[PDB]
Amino acid sequence: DLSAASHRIPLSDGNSIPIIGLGTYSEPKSTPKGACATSVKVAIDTGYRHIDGAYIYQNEHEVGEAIREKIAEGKVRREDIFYCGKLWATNHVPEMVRPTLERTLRVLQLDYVDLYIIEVPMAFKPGDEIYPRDENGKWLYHKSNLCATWEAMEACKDAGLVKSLGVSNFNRRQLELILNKPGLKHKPVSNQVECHPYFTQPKLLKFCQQHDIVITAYSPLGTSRNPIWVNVSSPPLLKDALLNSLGKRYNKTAAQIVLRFNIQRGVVVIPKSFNLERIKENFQIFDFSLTEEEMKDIEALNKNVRFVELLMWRDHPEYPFHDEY
Ligand SMILES: NC(=O)C1=CN([C@@H]2O[C@H](COP(=O)(O)OP(=O)(O)OC[C@H]3O[C@@H](n4cnc5c(N)ncnc54)[C@H](OP(=O)(O)O)[C@@H]3O)[C@@H](O)[C@H]2O)C=CC1
Repeated sequence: DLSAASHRIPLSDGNSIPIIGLGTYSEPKSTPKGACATSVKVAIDTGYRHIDGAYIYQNEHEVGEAIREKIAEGKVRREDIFYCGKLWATNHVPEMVRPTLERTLRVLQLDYVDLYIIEVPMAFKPGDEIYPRDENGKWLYHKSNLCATWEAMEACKDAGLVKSLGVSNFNRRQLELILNKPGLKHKPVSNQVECHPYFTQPKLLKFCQQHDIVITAYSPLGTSRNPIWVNVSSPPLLKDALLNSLGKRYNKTAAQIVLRFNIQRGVVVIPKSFNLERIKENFQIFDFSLTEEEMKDIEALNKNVRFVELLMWRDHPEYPFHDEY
């Protein structure tokens, strides 16, 4: 039940997802071209069979290059690889959903994506511009209609362009809007949100479990802590005293402890690293386990403080972080 060779958990639609994957976000201005492609190939050699990306990260093509090359080499087959892509805020308009996915398919040079999700529940003004703002720097929004957007997504699955459908950054109310939708064809199988020892998501996780929705934890190591956008007010997760002390009990790092914590609770983790050594390190989480006591010690570290607040959009009608969960 969870080994390096076998670690996929069931999704409610019949498919499965590798409990750990490689995250690929990285600040453009300072990330050398090819770093992503090289990192993805290293991840595959190491044992990863899940990659998390997004067209807006500006390196989706590099993910395709690495996946296609590893298939060409015969290291893996397409069906062995699980790739997750995301529909951005500026693409919520129903008629723009399929064209957006197809563009990503051209970028990857693949026939389908294993998981496609609505990146944020907030709709932004349609266009090529990813971060639309008017002359006065004010954010250009659009009226959201999550049920209409979801229907367009379902049609994408019916056409064979994506295996499983999901969401990201959705709160309880937003999930329920979809779940109780009349004529619902494909239930969301996953909700990707921030999750780690400082923000354990106890109520949302419990809610998702009740509806057989699997949570994928983004920023599982606590983010890169880039001041430009990260809530630096909260202390660096990997420097946590207890996590480090627990690490010495099994000769593992804090990073390895936090990753084991979530996977052991049935939570998918997608740590990002473009460093040869760290990529390998993050994968060594199947040769040990945390005791029931230790899981409770780690859970008690919950501060209910997000490292990713997205405050610039707190004025959007569908901003997901006002509600308790
Ligand atoms: N849908 C959404 O709204 C969002 C989705 N995401 C997704 O979730 C993924 C989660 O990763 P992310 O948010 O970037 O942050 P993470 O918490 O995964 O990692 C942040 C930093 O950790 C470092 N790191 C990795 N391994 C180790 C280690 N063993 N020891 C010390 N430092 C380490 C990396 O540096 P280095 O590369 O030098 O190793 C990196 O800069 C993303 O890459 C993205 O795919 C992220 C935010 C939002």
